Amino acid sequence: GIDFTPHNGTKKIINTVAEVNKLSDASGSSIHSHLTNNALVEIHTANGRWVRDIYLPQGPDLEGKMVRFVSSAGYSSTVFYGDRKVTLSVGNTLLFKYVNGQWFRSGEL
Repeated sequence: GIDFTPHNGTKKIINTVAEVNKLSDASGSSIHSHLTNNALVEIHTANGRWVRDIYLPQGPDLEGKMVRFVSSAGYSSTVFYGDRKVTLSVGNTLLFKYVNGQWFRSGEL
């Protein structure tokens, strides 16, 4: 019964090469930084704008925060979230929310 609605309309879009390139950070540091001032980060991978591995951050200040992925990249990516991982393939959208110290993926159950 998770409510996948952002706290407000502050939304960061990551849709350029330089920003996508930061997403391979094991700590998810750039996503973490963008979530300090935004309720939601939405990442758009595309052809020419892709990385293989993407890590969601952990930490207290992520409470209620959300991350959306939209892939238009032919290459697949792996999104790591806590002890779990999921494949982000071309033409797919993924959505996550952090509740009481854990990421929940929409549609996981």
